[PDB]
Amino acid sequence: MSAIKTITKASHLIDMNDIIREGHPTLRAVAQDVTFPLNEDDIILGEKMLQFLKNSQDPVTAEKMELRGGVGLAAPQLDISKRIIAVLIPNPEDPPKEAYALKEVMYNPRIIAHSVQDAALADGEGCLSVDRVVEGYVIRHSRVTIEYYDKNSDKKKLKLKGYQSIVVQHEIDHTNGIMFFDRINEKNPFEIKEGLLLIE
Ligand SMILES: [Fe+3]
Repeated sequence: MSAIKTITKASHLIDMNDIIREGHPTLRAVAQDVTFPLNEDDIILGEKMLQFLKNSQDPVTAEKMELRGGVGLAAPQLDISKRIIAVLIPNPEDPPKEAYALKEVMYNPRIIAHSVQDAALADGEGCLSVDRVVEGYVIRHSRVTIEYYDKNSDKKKLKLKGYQSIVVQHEIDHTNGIMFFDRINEKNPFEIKEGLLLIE
C-alpha cells in the first residue's frame, strides 16, 4: 500500500523512517491539491502529523522514539504529494497558561497577501528532511495572510506575523517543491538587505 494507506493505519505512529530526506524526488514535486469534502485518509493524515509533532516535542516520547524535534511538518516530507501541512507551535515560557501559539492542520494553504517587509530567523532554519548543516538567513515575508481549509473542509483565512509566519511559509514551500536552503543567498548567506527584520 501507499505511504498514505500505511501512515493512516490506526496502529501507525509517524517516526523518522517515514520522513524522506533531501534528494528524494517527491520533495521537489509540486504537491497535489486536496479535493473537498475531505476524505477520511486526508483527515487522519493530519491528526497523525500533529501527533508526530507532539511526540517530537515531548522529551520522553522523542528520545524513546528517536525523533528530532519539530514545529511544522508537510505531507510531501512523508512521501505523500498533497497540499497538507501541520504546525504545532508552543507558546513561549516565562511556562505558559495556554500550551500552543498555533495548532492547525492546513489543507491547500496559500499566501494570498504578504508584507513588502522581509524577515528571517536570526539562527537560520532547520528541516527534518535536511541532514546537514546549512548556515544562512532564510529570507521570508515578515507577514502573510493564508487562505486554507481546515479539517472540516471550512475555508479559513489567517494573518500571521513573526515566528509563526516563518514556520507556515516553510511548510507551504514544501507543498511547492521548495526547501529552505533555496531562500539562502549562497554568495553571502548572512547578508542583511536594508529592511530585513531578524527574529531573534
Ligand atoms: Fe522542513
